[PDB]
Amino acid sequence: STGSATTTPIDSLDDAYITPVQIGTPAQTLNLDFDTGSSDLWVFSSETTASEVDGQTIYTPSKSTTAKLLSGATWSISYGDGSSSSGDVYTDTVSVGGLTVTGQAVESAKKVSSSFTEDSTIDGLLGLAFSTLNTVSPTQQKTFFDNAKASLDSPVFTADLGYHAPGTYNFGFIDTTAYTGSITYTAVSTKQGFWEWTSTGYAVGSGTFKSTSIDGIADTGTTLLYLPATVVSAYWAQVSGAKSSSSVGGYVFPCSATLPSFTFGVGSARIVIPGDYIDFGPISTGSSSCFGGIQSSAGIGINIFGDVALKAAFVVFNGATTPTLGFASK
Ligand SMILES: NCc1cccc(N)c1
Repeated sequence: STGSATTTPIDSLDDAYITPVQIGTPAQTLNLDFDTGSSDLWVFSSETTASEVDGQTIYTPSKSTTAKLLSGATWSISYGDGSSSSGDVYTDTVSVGGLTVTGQAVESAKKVSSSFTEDSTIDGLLGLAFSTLNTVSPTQQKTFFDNAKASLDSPVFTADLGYHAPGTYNFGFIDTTAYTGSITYTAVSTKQGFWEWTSTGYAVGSGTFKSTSIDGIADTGTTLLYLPATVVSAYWAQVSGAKSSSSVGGYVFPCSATLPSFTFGVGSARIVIPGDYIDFGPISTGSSSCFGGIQSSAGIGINIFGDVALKAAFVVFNGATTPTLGFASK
């Protein structure tokens, strides 16, 4: 089998992407944030504290003839931005772009933190990291990809995120019309539960490529590109007036600037992020200070190839017995 679904930016900055997902019988369609940096499929629901729902579409398990309470199971998750959610668990039928999994763990939120409430466009998350990170207790649950894998034509999914435009998540096949050139594959460590790999270096604008190993994760659920302070300083030094602001929480730059591109290495290959992808707009409405899309990972403990980087590529998440990542230009 295969599946194919369009993923759409939630706003004009590409702050996140939502993909429609059918849950239950009859189908209830929720718009979920596919997140290769976490491993829980959780949704706003009829069980979510009413004051914490503000415009999201909810899953109502009592209206699904295929929903079954997973007795005793609870979940609780915290993300790198300080947000969190928790609740109980149902199993139900879940379909993405025509690909159906029966018996998928659907984690129903009883509580969500303020950032989730305040974002009416995201009805939940669909985790696509390794199932070892799934938070369900006392019986850990499998991701949608792990459950679908055996049925797929090939044990892969691909992320093709758009810049200020819709893109595609495919399951079970590689669309050879969706990228240019060849796909370069690189090794993955699953030791921390992430799609963790080592970039071979970087360049800023038209500058020379610096060969240096940068271990990080491919994370569709993180907006920006978080890299070591040395690398990030070298980038922003090429932008007149750019500076790191403690009060704002990262590098800012004059909105009148034209940003240089940023290149990262995948083996001997190179992915070029155009400068415009690095512009996240005014720090507050009407400001002439703009927020940068490349930020330091120093306070995080890990480097993160988030959407800023991934949207410049066609990305293969290869879930073969030994997982690997593939990157192509597009
Ligand atoms: N990085 C996971 C994620 C995705 C969407 C929203 C939040 N708060 C967190």
